[PDB]
Amino acid sequence: GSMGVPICGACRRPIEGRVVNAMGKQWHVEHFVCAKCEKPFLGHRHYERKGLAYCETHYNQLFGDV
Ligand SMILES: [Zn+2]
Ligand SMILES: [Zn+2]
Repeated sequence: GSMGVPICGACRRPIEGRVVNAMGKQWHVEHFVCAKCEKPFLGHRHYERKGLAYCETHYNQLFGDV
């Protein structure tokens, strides 16, 4: 009877549908958002920076590998 459920690092709640593995954790596909505007990537692409998510523009606005 070992555990068997991811937990959204956003609300620390047991996820149960589609999980997002980021920050070396798990996030509700609905709570995984940019770390600057909070825009969830339900079905979009996200960007990571310093260990934090960022939209395509905020990530870049924040850095953009440049
Ligand atoms: Zn969550
Ligand atoms: Zn953003």
